[PDB]
Amino acid sequence: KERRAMKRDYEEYKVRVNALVAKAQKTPDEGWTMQDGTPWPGNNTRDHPGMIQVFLGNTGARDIEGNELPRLVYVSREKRPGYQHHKKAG
Amino acid sequence: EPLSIVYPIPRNKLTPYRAVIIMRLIILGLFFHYRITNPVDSAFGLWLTSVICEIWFAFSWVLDQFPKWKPVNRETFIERLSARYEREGEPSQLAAVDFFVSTVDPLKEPPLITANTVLSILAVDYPVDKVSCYVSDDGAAMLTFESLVETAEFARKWVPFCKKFSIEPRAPEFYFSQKIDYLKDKVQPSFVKERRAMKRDYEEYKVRVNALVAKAQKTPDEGWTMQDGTPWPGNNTRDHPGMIQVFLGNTGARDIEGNELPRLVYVSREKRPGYQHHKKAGAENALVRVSAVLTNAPYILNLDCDHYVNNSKAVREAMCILMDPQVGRDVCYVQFPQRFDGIDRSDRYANRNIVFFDVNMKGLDGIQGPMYVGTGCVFNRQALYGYGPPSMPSQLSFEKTFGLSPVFIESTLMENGGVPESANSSTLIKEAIHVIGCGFEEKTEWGKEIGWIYGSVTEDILSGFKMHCRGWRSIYCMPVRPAFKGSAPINLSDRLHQVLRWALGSVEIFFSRHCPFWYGYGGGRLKWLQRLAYINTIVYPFTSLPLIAYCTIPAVCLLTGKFIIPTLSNLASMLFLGLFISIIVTAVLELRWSGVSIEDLWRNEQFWVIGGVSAHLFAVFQGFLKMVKWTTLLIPPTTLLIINIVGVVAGFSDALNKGYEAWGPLFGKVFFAFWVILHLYPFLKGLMGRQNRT
Amino acid sequence: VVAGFSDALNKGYEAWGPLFGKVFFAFWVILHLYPFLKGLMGRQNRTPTIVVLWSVLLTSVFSLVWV
Amino acid sequence: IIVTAVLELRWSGVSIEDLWRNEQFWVIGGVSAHLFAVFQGFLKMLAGVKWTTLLIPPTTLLIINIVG
Ligand SMILES: OC[C@H]1O[C@@H](O[C@H]2[C@H](O)[C@@H](O)[C@H](O)O[C@@H]2CO)[C@H](O)[C@@H](O)[C@@H]1O
Repeated sequence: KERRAMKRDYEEYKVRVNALVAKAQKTPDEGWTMQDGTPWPGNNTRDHPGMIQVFLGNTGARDIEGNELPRLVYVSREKRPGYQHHKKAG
Repeated sequence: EPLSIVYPIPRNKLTPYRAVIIMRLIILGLFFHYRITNPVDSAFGLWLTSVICEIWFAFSWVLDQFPKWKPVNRETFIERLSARYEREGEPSQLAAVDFFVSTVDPLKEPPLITANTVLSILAVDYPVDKVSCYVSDDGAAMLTFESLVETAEFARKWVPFCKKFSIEPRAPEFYFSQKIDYLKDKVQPSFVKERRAMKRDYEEYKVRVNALVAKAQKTPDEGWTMQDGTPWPGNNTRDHPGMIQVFLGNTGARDIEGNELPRLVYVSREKRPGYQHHKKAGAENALVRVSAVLTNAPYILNLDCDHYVNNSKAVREAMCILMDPQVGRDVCYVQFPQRFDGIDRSDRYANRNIVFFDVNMKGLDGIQGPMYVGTGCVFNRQALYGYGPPSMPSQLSFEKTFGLSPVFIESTLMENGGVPESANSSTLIKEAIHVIGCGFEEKTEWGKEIGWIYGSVTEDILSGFKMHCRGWRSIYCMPVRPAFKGSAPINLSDRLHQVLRWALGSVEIFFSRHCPFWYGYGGGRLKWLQRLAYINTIVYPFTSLPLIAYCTIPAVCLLTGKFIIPTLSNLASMLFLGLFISIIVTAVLELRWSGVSIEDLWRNEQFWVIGGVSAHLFAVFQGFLKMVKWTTLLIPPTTLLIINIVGVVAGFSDALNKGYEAWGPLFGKVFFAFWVILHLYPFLKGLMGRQNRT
Repeated sequence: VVAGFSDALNKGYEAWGPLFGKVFFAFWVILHLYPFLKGLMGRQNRTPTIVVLWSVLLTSVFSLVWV
Repeated sequence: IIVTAVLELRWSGVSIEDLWRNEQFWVIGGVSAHLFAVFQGFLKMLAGVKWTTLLIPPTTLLIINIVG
């Protein structure tokens, strides 16, 4: 009974990633804008200030039952012209 | 701006190809000097037979190589066509199309396949106010009529679902039974929910059709009766008044949402004893006459009951060439390649037949155009009537050339098409019923010079030849998607019969009045390089007779003679070496530009030889006398195998008379007989075998 | 290798042991790098025409050099 | 031996490859399985095996043949 619902939910979730990719295929002339109504901080691949964010942390979303889940961190470095950035070691 | 472009070979792979063939001709000519200045080989009889047989092969190659000169390629776009003709604001300015489907018997061919084909036709990507469908059945049957009613009911749900999600293919039977991941590029949010419901509905519909088919296995003693409470008009297969009906029309059933769907028409002919009815040639003519009275259209499309549409944009692609103001002035029809599915990886019997389509058709497209095959073609209405290409220099005549019906005579006068005075529906129905009489084509020219031509079994070849003789032109199309798919024979019994049927038709045409040898010369208008292409297609069967003679020399020589040509005098070695290398170099160059794999070329050659000694033989002798069982067709091939294997082994035994060196010809005859038992071995043994050949 | 054979077996007798060793070494060399270097071309095997091509090339070269 | 085999196939309906499979299978079974079975029954009569050892007889015959 739970397996059938889980399969249906996975398929529904798998459709939305394809939808997102299809939308992202084409870029606007001015640039990407966030949902809140502000421009995406990184508009140039070779120039973007560093960013850090935390999702699904201890103080935040909780499971349906009411328990907690491991925290997740997303980090993006800072790049400026005129320097060398080693691929993986850096 | 142009709607389509045509470009030739990039010229990098063209000049070497021409240079190879031109040099080959000189080599062949010199080789015959040696074979004519050596009059003795210890047996005059063998010498006389060998030289004559070889000369024929040279002529056959000449008639087959030249037509492949000057290949050409084409391309088309669809975005520009929509912008130009379908600009918003005003209504569409596109042309109308018509479809024809022919059926004969319900029991011999299952009705489920026919139902799937009908559904596919109604799901095309074209305005619903233009397309139309027609269905014709020769033998009246209640199952076909009842099956169509069920299909129409299910079409209400099937149509809107396909259009919204743009799914392909649009045939439920051939679409659901696919293992390709169906969640590949879909982006709609509610695709899964609707898909589950549709699958359940299709299964229920399938069960209903099965029950209906099984119900009619028995026949009531009194006879079949309709639901309303009246007898079925056609109770005798050889006698039934013609019937006409309309389903799913503009004024009738509507989609669930509230839109309209293409109209469907069901028509049956009239048959009476004491008259001869042509098969598949009078049926097409009858449909054309009926369609003109009901709904005139400028184009006609023909299809079988097995093939189905695989691409939803096929109609637009075909229309993008015929509607071009410049290149579309002189075009009779557009040919589409035919493809088959459900084929194993190892095509033993070469059912796909790619060499002819991917090589011969492209080469012949350069002169005038391709050849009519029978399915997948769009025919101009004016061309069928036999008027003539444009831009080129009484009632009694019209009555005697077309018929006695006045409505049909006045219909052809329309520049575009339609109903002239928008009369009541009842009168049109009565006229349509009256214009399908049994003895309507008594004093008319139908068949003789108008429409489909009666006579030979392979009437499609004959019909195309007459049209081309008046200066018309044809075009070839090769979309990325197949756009058309059908079925192919599985067992060898059907394949051998299929080859035998084609050969007989060619023989009949040769001995009839419509012979290219002395037909069409008056008035010209036919390119001299295509008349040669026509000659080869008509005289190909006769090439089988010398072929059997050549295959007999190796055994006879190896038994008693053991000598065919004199030993080389230091001059034939270079000539022999030049001959062998020449064939190799031409083959590789053809592969380089043709794109066909090397393996498939070998299969075509192997299949050709076997198919000649079995059926093509009968067509020339059974037909000479006429102007066979699976066991009986296999007789001539079996005889060659036994003779060429018992003789070759015997040669080795008698070779023990000499020493370790038996003078060289052993390898001379060993690879001469290997060739015979290298191309004919894998089929005769392969087609029967026992199992696993171990 | 083939040409070597066509030479040695023409005249030399009792001197075909070193020929056998050389042929064995050549076969050892050839076997390691024929399969991978060949199979990438074709679907499974182009033997049908390859065998006849090699045979005709061999016989033609032998006859031409013999002349 | 050849003509008789063909006629049997014609009416029995069996296939030739099945006949060959059975014939050669009978040979191997006789060497190993039945040899030990005949001997084991002789001991209890007068009185009143692992997989590894079962293959010993077949192994010996193969080695002596190839070396000889
Ligand atoms: O003869 C008419 C018949 O031709 C078929 O193509 C043949 C071709 O005519 C023949 O020269 C060649 O050897 O074989 C192909 C088929 O593999 C065609 O397919 C038929 O539709 C047509 O009726």
